[PDB]
Amino acid sequence: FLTAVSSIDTFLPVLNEAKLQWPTSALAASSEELLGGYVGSQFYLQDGKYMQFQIAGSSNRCELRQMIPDGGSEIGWAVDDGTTHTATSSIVVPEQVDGVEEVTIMQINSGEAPQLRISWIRSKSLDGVAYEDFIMSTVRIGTGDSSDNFVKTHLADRTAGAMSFQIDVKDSKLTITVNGNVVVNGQDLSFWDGTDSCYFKAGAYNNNPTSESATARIKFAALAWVDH
Ligand SMILES: O=C(O)[C@H]1O[C@@H](O[C@H]2[C@H](O)[C@H](O)[C@H](O[C@H]3[C@H](O)[C@H](O)[C@@H](O)O[C@@H]3C(=O)O)O[C@@H]2C(=O)O)[C@@H](O)[C@@H](O)[C@@H]1O
Repeated sequence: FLTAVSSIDTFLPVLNEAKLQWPTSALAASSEELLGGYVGSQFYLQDGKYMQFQIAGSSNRCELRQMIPDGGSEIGWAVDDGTTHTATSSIVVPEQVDGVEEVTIMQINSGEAPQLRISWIRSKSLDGVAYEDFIMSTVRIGTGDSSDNFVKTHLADRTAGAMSFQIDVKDSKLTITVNGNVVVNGQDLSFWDGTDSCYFKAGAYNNNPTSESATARIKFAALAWVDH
C-alpha cells in the first residue's frame, strides 16, 4: 500500500499549481487529480515526508509541470516580463542504480527549448575538470546542438542529506542557490527575451540511461513555485 503525496499538507500548494506527466510528456494527470489522491509507484509519499518520483527508460519522466493555480490552464511566462519567477526545493538524491546516467530534477522549459535543467550527473568533465556524482546546471544560450549553445556548471557534489535549491529569474537574468550558497549569479537569459511560454518543472526526467530498465529515483522534501 502506497501513501498519496496529497495525504499531508506539505506539497498541496505546489500540487494546486501543477500537472503530472508520467511516463512521457503527453500522458498527464491534472492538478485536480493530484489533489484528489493520485498515487502509484511512480509518485508516492516515502517515509511520511518525501514526494518521491521514479521512472525508467530513455527520456521517460515522472515530472510536475507548472500550471496556473486553482484549476488553471498551462502557465507561460517570460524571462523579461518584469516579474521574478522563483522555484524552491529541498531534494534528497539517493544513490542512483547502475544504468542511470543523468536525471533532470528541476527545469525551466518552454515551447522552444529548455532554458535551464538542473540534473544529477554520474560523471562528466567540465572546463577541464572531472566531476562525479554531482548536480549540474545546463543553460541554453542558443537553439543549436553543439556545446557552444550551452553553459554547464558544477553546482555541488551529491550529498547524503537534503539539498536546497532556489532558482530565480528576473529581468532576463538567472541566479541559482544551492544549500544557501550562490552557485550561479546573473547568468544571461536574454536570448529568450520575448519567449512567453516558459514554465517550471520538477521531478525525475531520465536522460541517456545505459539500461532501459534502470529506475531513476528522486525524493523531494519541499517544492514551491512563486511569482513576485
Ligand atoms: O559533452 C557534452 O557536454 C555532452 O553534451 C551532449 O549534448 C547534450 C546537450 O549538451 C544537452 O545536455 C542536451 O540536453 C537535452 C536533454 O538531455 C534532454 O533530452 C531535453 O531536456 O533536451 C535537452 C536539450 O536539447 O537542451 O542533451 C545532449 C545530449 O546528447 O545528451 C553531447 O554533445 C555529448 O558530446 C556530451 O554527452
